[PDB]
Amino acid sequence: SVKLAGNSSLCPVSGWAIYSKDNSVRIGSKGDVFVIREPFISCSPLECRTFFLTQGALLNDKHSNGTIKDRSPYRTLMSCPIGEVPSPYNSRFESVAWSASACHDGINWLTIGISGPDNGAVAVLKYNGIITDTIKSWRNNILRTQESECACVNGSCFTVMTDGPSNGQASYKIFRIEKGKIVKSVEMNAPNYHYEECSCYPDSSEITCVCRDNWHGSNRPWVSFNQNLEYQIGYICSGIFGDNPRPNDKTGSCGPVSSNGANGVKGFSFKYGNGVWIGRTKSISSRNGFEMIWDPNGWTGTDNNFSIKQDIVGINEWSGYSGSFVQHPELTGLDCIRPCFWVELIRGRPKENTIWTSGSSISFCGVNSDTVGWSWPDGAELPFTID
Amino acid sequence: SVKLAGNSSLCPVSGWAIYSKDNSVRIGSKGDVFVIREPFISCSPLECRTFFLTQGALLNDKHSNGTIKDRSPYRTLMSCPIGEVPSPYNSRFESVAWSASACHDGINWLTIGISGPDNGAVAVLKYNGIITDTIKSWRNNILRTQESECACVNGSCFTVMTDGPSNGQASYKIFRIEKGKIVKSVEMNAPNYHYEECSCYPDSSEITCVCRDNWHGSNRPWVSFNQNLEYQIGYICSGIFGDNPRPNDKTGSCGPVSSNGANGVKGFSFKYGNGVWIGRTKSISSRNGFEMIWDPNGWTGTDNNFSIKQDIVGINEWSGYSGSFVQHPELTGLDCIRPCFWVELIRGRPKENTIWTSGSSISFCGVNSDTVGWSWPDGAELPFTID
Amino acid sequence: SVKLAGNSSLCPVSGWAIYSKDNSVRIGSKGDVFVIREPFISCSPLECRTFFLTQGALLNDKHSNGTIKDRSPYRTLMSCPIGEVPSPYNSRFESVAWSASACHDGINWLTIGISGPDNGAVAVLKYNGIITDTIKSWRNNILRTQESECACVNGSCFTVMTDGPSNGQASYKIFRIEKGKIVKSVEMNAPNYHYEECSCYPDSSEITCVCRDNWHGSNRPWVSFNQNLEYQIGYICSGIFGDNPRPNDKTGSCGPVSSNGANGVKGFSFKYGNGVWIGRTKSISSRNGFEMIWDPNGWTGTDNNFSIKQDIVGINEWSGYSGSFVQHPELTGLDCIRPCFWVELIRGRPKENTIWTSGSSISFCGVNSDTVGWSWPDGAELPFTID
Amino acid sequence: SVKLAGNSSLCPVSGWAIYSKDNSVRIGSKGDVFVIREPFISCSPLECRTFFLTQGALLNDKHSNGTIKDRSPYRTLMSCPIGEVPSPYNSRFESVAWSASACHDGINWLTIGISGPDNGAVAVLKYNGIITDTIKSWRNNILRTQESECACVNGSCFTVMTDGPSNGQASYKIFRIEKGKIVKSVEMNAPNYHYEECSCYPDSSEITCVCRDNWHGSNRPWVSFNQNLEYQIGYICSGIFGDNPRPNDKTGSCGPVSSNGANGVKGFSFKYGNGVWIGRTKSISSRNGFEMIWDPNGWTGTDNNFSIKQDIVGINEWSGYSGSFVQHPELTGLDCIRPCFWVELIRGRPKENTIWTSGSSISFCGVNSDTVGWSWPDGAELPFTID
Ligand SMILES: *[C@@H]1O[C@H](CO)[C@@H](O[C@@H]2O[C@H](CO)[C@@H](O[C@@H]3O[C@H](CO)[C@@H](O)[C@H](O[C@H]4O[C@H](CO)[C@@H](O)[C@H](O)[C@@H]4O)[C@@H]3O)[C@H](O)[C@H]2NC(C)=O)[C@H](O)[C@H]1NC(C)=O
Ligand SMILES: *[C@@H]1O[C@H](CO)[C@@H](O[C@@H]2O[C@H](CO)[C@@H](O[C@@H]3O[C@H](CO)[C@@H](O)[C@H](O[C@H]4O[C@H](CO)[C@@H](O)[C@H](O)[C@@H]4O)[C@@H]3O)[C@H](O)[C@H]2NC(C)=O)[C@H](O)[C@H]1NC(C)=O
Ligand SMILES: *[C@@H]1O[C@H](CO)[C@@H](O[C@@H]2O[C@H](CO)[C@@H](O[C@@H]3O[C@H](CO)[C@@H](O)[C@H](O)[C@@H]3O)[C@H](O)[C@H]2NC(C)=O)[C@H](O)[C@H]1NC(C)=O
Ligand SMILES: *[C@@H]1O[C@H](CO)[C@@H](O[C@@H]2O[C@H](CO)[C@@H](O[C@@H]3O[C@H](CO)[C@@H](O)[C@H](O)[C@@H]3O)[C@H](O)[C@H]2NC(C)=O)[C@H](O)[C@H]1NC(C)=O
Ligand SMILES: *[C@@H]1O[C@H](CO)[C@@H](O[C@@H]2O[C@H](CO)[C@@H](O)[C@H](O)[C@H]2NC(C)=O)[C@H](O)[C@H]1NC(C)=O
Ligand SMILES: *[C@@H]1O[C@H](CO)[C@@H](O[C@@H]2O[C@H](CO)[C@@H](O)[C@H](O)[C@H]2NC(C)=O)[C@H](O)[C@H]1NC(C)=O
Ligand SMILES: *[C@@H]1O[C@H](CO)[C@@H](O[C@@H]2O[C@H](CO)[C@@H](O)[C@H](O)[C@H]2NC(C)=O)[C@H](O)[C@H]1NC(C)=O
Ligand SMILES: *[C@@H]1O[C@H](CO)[C@@H](O[C@@H]2O[C@H](CO)[C@@H](O)[C@H](O)[C@H]2NC(C)=O)[C@H](O)[C@H]1NC(C)=O
Ligand SMILES: CCC(CC)O[C@@H]1C=C(P(=O)(O)OC)C[C@H](N)[C@H]1NC(C)=O
Ligand SMILES: CCC(CC)O[C@@H]1C=C(P(=O)(O)OC)C[C@H](N)[C@H]1NC(C)=O
Ligand SMILES: CCC(CC)O[C@@H]1C=C(P(=O)(O)OC)C[C@H](N)[C@H]1NC(C)=O
Ligand SMILES: CCC(CC)O[C@@H]1C=C(P(=O)(O)OC)C[C@H](N)[C@H]1NC(C)=O
Ligand SMILES: *[C@@H]1O[C@H](CO)[C@@H](O)[C@H](O)[C@H]1NC(C)=O
Ligand SMILES: *[C@@H]1O[C@H](CO)[C@@H](O)[C@H](O)[C@H]1NC(C)=O
Ligand SMILES: *[C@@H]1O[C@H](CO)[C@@H](O)[C@H](O)[C@H]1NC(C)=O
Ligand SMILES: *[C@@H]1O[C@H](CO)[C@@H](O)[C@H](O)[C@H]1NC(C)=O
Ligand SMILES: [Ca+2]
Ligand SMILES: [Ca+2]
Ligand SMILES: [Ca+2]
Ligand SMILES: [Ca+2]
Ligand SMILES: [Ca+2]
Ligand SMILES: [Ca+2]
Ligand SMILES: [Ca+2]
Ligand SMILES: [Ca+2]
Repeated sequence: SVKLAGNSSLCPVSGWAIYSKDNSVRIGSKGDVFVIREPFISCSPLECRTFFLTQGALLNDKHSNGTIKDRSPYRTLMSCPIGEVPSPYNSRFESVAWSASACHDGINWLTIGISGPDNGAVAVLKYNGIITDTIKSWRNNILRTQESECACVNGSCFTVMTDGPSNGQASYKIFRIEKGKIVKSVEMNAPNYHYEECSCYPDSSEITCVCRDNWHGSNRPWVSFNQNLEYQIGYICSGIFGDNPRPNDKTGSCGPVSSNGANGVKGFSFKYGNGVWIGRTKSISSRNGFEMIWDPNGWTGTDNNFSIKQDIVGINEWSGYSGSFVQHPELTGLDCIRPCFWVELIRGRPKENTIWTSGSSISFCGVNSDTVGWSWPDGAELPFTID
Repeated sequence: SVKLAGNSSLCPVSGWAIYSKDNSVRIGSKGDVFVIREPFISCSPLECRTFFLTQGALLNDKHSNGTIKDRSPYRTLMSCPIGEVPSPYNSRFESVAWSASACHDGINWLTIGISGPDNGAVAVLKYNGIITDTIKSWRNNILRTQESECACVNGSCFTVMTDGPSNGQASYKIFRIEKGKIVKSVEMNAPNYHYEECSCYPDSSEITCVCRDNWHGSNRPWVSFNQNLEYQIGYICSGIFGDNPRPNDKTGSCGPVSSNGANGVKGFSFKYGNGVWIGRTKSISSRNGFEMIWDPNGWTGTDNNFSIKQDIVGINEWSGYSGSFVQHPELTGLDCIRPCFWVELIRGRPKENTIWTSGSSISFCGVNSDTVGWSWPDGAELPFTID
Repeated sequence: SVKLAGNSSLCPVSGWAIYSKDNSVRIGSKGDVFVIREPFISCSPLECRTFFLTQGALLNDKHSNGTIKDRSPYRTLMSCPIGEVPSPYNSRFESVAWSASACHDGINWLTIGISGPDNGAVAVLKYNGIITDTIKSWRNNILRTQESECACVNGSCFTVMTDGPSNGQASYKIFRIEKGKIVKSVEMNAPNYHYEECSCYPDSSEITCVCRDNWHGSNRPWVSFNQNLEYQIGYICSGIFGDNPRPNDKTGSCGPVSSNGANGVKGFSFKYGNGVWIGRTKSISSRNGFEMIWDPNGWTGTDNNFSIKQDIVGINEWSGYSGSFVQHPELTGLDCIRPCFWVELIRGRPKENTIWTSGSSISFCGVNSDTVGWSWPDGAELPFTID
Repeated sequence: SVKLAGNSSLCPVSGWAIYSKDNSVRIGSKGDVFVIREPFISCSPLECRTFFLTQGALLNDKHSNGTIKDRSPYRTLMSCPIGEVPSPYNSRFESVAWSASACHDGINWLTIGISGPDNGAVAVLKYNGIITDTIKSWRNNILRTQESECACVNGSCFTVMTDGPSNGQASYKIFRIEKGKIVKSVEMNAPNYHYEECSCYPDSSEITCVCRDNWHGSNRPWVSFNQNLEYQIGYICSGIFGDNPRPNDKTGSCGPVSSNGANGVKGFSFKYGNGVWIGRTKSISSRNGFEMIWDPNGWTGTDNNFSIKQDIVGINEWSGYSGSFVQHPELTGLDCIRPCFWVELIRGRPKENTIWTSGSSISFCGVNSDTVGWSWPDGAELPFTID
């Protein structure tokens, strides 16, 4: 058992090979599958797991009623092996949580689960399943975190939390954590920026996070930092806008793009020099479809030209959240940190006539060998018996 | 593999961070979840488990009928990982039992399961799943035990059993067990005291148990003892009365408080010098709500002043049994024994219009970092289909 | 990993402590539990398992129809941890079989599964899940075996198979097996004897089997032998008759007792010198109830006096097959081979108005500490929804 | 952990002993069992697993509708232990796939899963669950592979893929793979031959594959090759025609037998010098029955004489695909590579009046001890509730 180094660069990639699909909603029409949202993937040196926030209910049961609701005392962070359906019969219990993160440092799992009231929520940190720290709301307004993996470098792991308005200026903090204990934190000095639900990854010993501006940006904000929490901030400049909703692609901005900027969806992007791999919905206005775009000057350049598009989910199918996950050389035997991603395929409310809201998932890993675009949607037939 | 020392002191704590929630009843509306009551938590050096007394039936099935009944030949002691629902598909079989205790000495699990007739019940002791001892009823009147974890120090584990009336003077014995063999027992000389369902924990090489007086006390009795079974006895003095039912808080007594003293609920408290952390229901008359109170002179003082109250379950929600569990330094890496606790959330009979009685659980661990009060109730919608 | 020695004596025992109960039929009213019969228990140096013959169907499903039928191409030998319900989600696949045995030699599991047609059935032997040998029917008339554990001594394991009439003289062979290969066999020269479904155990390096005479005996036949297959044969002499059906107890015989001698039930007994522990039904005529009787001269003496009776299942409850299993000193750390037993609690046809037949189980281990009689019956409420 | 040698010869065998039966369809009438087709078996040095292509749905649920369809984005390659039903609660996720192969080199599992559109499908190769390579369609017409195990020799594993028409000349390639990376491939020069769904096994350091001609052959084509991919090609000469459909047995051909040659079923055969063990359906026109035939000159001789026939599934019962699998000396301790085989028992469409298509399985291993013919069919009663 050895700590992940995290000092190699992100592997450069030409396209995305399909890695998993769980078919959760299809299966849960009969089987005992949790109602879940906010799923994400994270890997140890030996395996990759799907983490998710349950609603303490199963699909096609009456207790799935009203699961559009985000925060309750019933929600729990749990995990299962990647590509398996999240069931009570195969899921590890992690934490009581309505917002979460998790990541493996090479030795043990760090889990962060936030529960409690909106006006004083508390993040519970566990290392190897034992409580190691807590941190309470500092603005008394829905303390919340990534909904995807934290990122680890040489025994220290890193995340971002937000507290404050989801429709205005809020407060954003970066944390360094070692063996589940917070050792350092800093508040980002980011007036006029908005950060939610960061997708953070390690690359050459430093952390890069691509987040969601829910206030006034249809491009994605980013924050990057070293192990000392010395940070930089910006927005992705590309006119290939990354949030949902958004406008049609046009000349972008290196600050927040106000057009269609309110509200958003969790997402991710991978930075390679001045270029970027952008994952986004296909629809500008709704959580439909998914695609990967390689824009070789899109981190810093404002044009709407790009070089590669790969289809992931068709424009007439439901998509949802997405996030980064990485596979370190300790797991793969490669000489670089492999980028992967997942997509949550959200079914039910508000778009469909059900009593419930739940998701399934798909995931892909970056390669330099041949790939293909297609559509790998959820596939369940709604409504269900319970509806 | 090394025996737990049990020689450090209980960690002082300022509040309780949420540790687990299983949502058993909500899930069992559809999933295959045991009807259970008398759950408890206990940990090895490697993991924490939920133990429970099944009724040999599943939720929402006809065999759940009449499960208000306490003792039958179908009841079994089983266990699963903490925070997972108790199912036939994830639960380990421990013993045939309608009353139980269990605890890990650092090397193997000790389980104690009592079955047989009311007039001659027998406790079957297992160490690593192999029968190692038995002990038969000595008063021929429902031999019974903790319904929570036993306590271990340097290779010896300790428990309390009762035999006799539940509504008058009974007989109470303390046992020392090594590798699942009873090596010593003493009968407590406690005229006018009543002991049921003890919550026992180790602290500085000695055992403290806080129990239920079902005869004539609305405060909780205690017994504490060393490894040689040299004991002391008393009642918690605080006017913050700990049992349910009880009177409104007023001046307490260091002997049994007769007002509303008959009947009771299993509970716990943690002694720190002259102070006590009291877990109790919020209602004085019914098993509703739950709260933690820090009363810095409440072990020996009779006033009803306290310093800290932390809400756990709201006053309008069902609660039930509660108990201590500990995490030893061998599990945590700390230099003290960490106090935790669980609460059983009882659903169904007698208070609700069902054919069945079952519970879910929540648990918390003591910390000195920030925490918050809230309500984490059961959340199932009764009655069920079967009712 | 070391071979079981099997050279110590059977531990002497004063009574029987309850060890497991699975509640299979009760649970299977809702859960996904196999229709099974012919269950048995067997242990390795690390764990004990329940083996059983499925009918390739679940309880409360239409495919449970007609499971009174003994032999089909759907029946499989499977196993699960002792006291858990036999489900597709927790059961290991062992062999395709409508008659079986299994036992652990200290290194790996031997399983013997007989399938094929009545006129040419083939026993498939597996060691560690790999086919190691076969043996085909030699009388072309339902080759069949123990339905309980084989017995192992110093790397060799032993069983008995029968081929021929179940209502007349048949042929009975003893086998020595090493690493799943038959190394020696002998045909028992037993004119006028009938052997079915032997319960065999090791004791002081030699094997003792107590079996079922289905032709003309209401006492039980026995065969004993050393590792070279040098055997002796007899019947239990006690007037405490061991088979079901049987007459009322009276003066017995050291040969087959013809009164009520046709038909029978699988059972067991443990020999201690001239004495015997007899497990039997409570009813003389039907598979109802169960009890343990210690008769200190019953192996060789024909009187109907006995010293100890312990109740196991009440006379108004359904019982069924029973069998021996042992726990070797390699598992327990004792200096003797511990006797245990199981009882199959058969529900459904022919006695009850269902489409199906299935069982649950209970088990006990012998001790010298205090025990108690009670009734631990199946407890399911028949008929079921499917009926 | 050591690479399989693969250098011993195939064990000569006189008959087939039954190894497994899962009863998947019978069980899935109630239990949570995947709709599957294209199952196969493959073994490591420690265990044997059943691999299968799920339809992302469970039996007796509405999402099983339309599962006659071969390729969709919901199909996944998963695996479970041999003889267990494929459930979400016991199955390991392997790959997103509508055509597959897998095999263990002695160190880790290689899985090959093909997904994407018909005009540009991509095979994703994983080694120990990590993507290690991809290969894209080279004829843009349903890139596809074995549906049974690949074959490994001294750290290299070997498979065959096809791209092009299923009813005319297509393109066939052989691949050598090391640690999940393609290191060599060659296109077979096989004008007028047709290769689909190869069953490939190792024998004396070389690979023999027996496949399906779906274009114009009712005998089976074969390809054999060394580690350098130097190959030979032919058709099985025996007048005991191996495909389904086929004509009645008559004089065969060493090239494709045109009579009833169009269409086909996946199958296998084992070469021993000039002789062959042929597994085939009993019906010439439909997927019914199964039998093993030993034809001692059938690899190169055109007569329809044979020496041994062993029944496996009766002529009036449904069969389906079949394939080889092997057990290497590293698993068995033998001095030769043991041949086994599986049979898929297909239920539902097109032959039966259901909304769905799924299968169960049986498997057998070759021995030289006594065996017997019988019928071990699927046994489910169709239609189901959902139909
Ligand atoms: C859970 O357990 C409860 C309690 O047993 C059970 O409710 C009971 O159901 C039974 C059957 O419906 C009821 O018993 C009947 O009561 C009526 C009077 O209300 C009697 O007339 C009936 O007797 C007649 O019918 C019998 C059968 O034909 C004859 O044997 C008899 O001589 C009479 O002709 C019968 O006793 C009982 O009233 C209820 N009790 C309640 C609701 O309190 C409940 O159904 C169980 N639920 C499940 C899911 O298992
Ligand atoms: C499995 O899949 C099959 C195939 O889809 C499915 O069977 C089909 O069910 C549908 C719904 O019952 C049927 O479609 C209907 O067909 C009738 C004629 O027979 C039409 O009149 C119907 O159209 C009217 O109703 C619609 C809804 O109100 C309107 O949109 C429409 O304009 C019309 O007013 C409708 O098309 C179809 O006939 C069957 N096909 C069969 C049986 O072959 C089956 O139910 C599925 N089963 C499960 C369990 O999923
Ligand atoms: C990865 O993290 C490890 C921590 O496990 C880093 O190693 C540590 O580096 C620090 C800073 O130089 C060392 O601190 C030193 O402490 C000693 C006394 O204990 C003092 O004499 C020195 O002046 C200094 O302050 C620490 O010893 C060292 N520990 C170990 C176990 O190596 C490591 O440098 C990090 N690697 C990278 C590439 O960032
Ligand atoms: C338990 O079984 C073991 C087998 O693993 C027994 O040990 C074996 O005993 C036999 C018989 O005496 C020995 O056979 C000898 O073979 C050698 C040549 O290999 C020959 O020179 C001798 O004349 C004799 O025939 C065998 O060596 C021996 N093997 C081992 C590994 O010990 C053991 O005796 C059994 N124990 C009991 C208590 O029954
Ligand atoms: C990335 O981190 C690794 C692991 O610490 C570094 O490799 C070690 O470097 C030191 C000093 O050169 C050696 O003593 C160790 O033996 C190396 N370990 C291994 C496993 O190779 C490596 O230098 C770093 N890579 C960079 C900066 O590119
Ligand atoms: C608690 O028990 C521990 C463990 O036995 C004691 O530590 C051991 O005691 C002596 C030192 O006094 C040494 O021989 C051992 O090496 C110690 N073991 C370890 C693991 O440190 C310890 O002294 C006791 N604690 C207190 C507070 O008295
Ligand atoms: C039962 O078998 C055991 C295990 O083989 C015997 O114990 C061994 O005996 C030999 C010869 O005396 C010693 O060399 C070994 O060291 C012993 N092993 C152990 C683990 O003690 C034992 O003698 C036999 N018991 C009898 C006959 O009562
Ligand atoms: C099959 O391969 C095995 C394993 O590599 C060969 O055995 C090895 O080869 C030589 C002996 O000729 C030794 O260097 C190794 O120690 C052998 N290993 C083992 C485990 O025995 C073997 O020669 C080959 N078999 C045949 C039939 O050619
Ligand atoms: C803007 C980010 C936060 C602010 C509280 O809100 C999130 C949005 C979503 P969304 O998918 O956009 O809602 C439809 C669902 C998430 N659980 C919710 N986070 C929590 C903690 O409530
Ligand atoms: C007072 C202590 C004992 C005396 C026998 O009784 C207990 C009380 C309850 P309670 O939750 O208070 O009942 C509603 C449930 C328990 N299983 C029951 N223990 C057994 C062994 O029967
Ligand atoms: C006499 C022993 C044999 C002769 C074939 O028969 C057994 C009897 C019973 P029983 O419980 O008595 O039937 C109600 C069920 C068993 N499976 C059956 N063994 C097989 C292989 O068929
Ligand atoms: C001829 C070989 C291929 C050509 C595409 O077709 C296969 C045939 C069948 P079959 O069982 O014969 O259909 C009833 C089921 C298979 N999944 C299907 N392979 C895929 C990849 O589609
Ligand atoms: C869903 O919840 C609402 C609010 O409690 C309730 O009134 C309604 O009946 C529920 N609907 C279903 C279908 O369960
Ligand atoms: C702990 O137990 C051992 C017996 O194994 C004994 O020797 C030792 O003195 C005990 N230690 C303490 C601190 O009581
Ligand atoms: C049971 O099986 C018989 C014989 O096939 C059949 O005719 C009958 O309808 C079945 N009954 C039920 C309740 O499934
Ligand atoms: C097996 O592979 C190794 C490469 O690791 C090679 O050195 C060796 O010569 C090969 N052995 C045979 C028998 O082909
Ligand atoms: Ca936005
Ligand atoms: Ca650009
Ligand atoms: Ca009281
Ligand atoms: Ca006070
Ligand atoms: Ca008889
Ligand atoms: Ca006698
Ligand atoms: Ca053909
Ligand atoms: Ca021939």
